Formats: sequence, C-alpha cells, structure tokens
Amino acid sequence: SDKLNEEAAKNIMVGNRCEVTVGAQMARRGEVAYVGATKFKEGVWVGVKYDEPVGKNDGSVAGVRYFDCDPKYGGFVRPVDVKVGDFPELSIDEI
Repeated sequence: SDKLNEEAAKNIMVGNRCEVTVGAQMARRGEVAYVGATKFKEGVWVGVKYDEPVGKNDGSVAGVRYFDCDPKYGGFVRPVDVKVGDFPELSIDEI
C-alpha cells in the first residue's frame, strides 16, 4: 500500500544481490528471487534467497511456491527493507 515500497521496488530486480535489514534484526545478504504481489498479503513483496539459513521459508508460503530454495533460506520482506547492489557473501576462507 505504501508509496515508499513502490519506490524502493522500482529498481529491485530478480537476480540482484542484496542486503535485508528488517527491523532490529542483523543485516542479512542473499539474492533477490522474487519481486511483486503475492497471495498472503497485498502490496509488493521481495522474496530473498539468503546466503545462510537465516530465513523463514523454502520459497513457499501457505503452500504456494514463489521461488526455490532450501528450507530456512528464503524470506519475504517489504521493498523498503531491501538494499540491492554489490553485496557479496560475507565469508572469509582464509586471511
């Protein structure tokens, strides 16, 4: 319903790397797997495939599959909580 979510969504594209910050939560990075309307709630939703199992779903909500990923690796959030861009996975193999 927000204009803000409408704005923030303008440039969000499936395939984009991103960083999700919902509320108090610690920033989490992943890849945009879905952008747009869904069946569970009105407005725009961004489905994200997380780098770690820090999500709430496996790409499906209420039995409707929106995208694919392993359990706990997917999440749906409002566009205003998503920053898209060069957000590489936070990992250090050796330093």
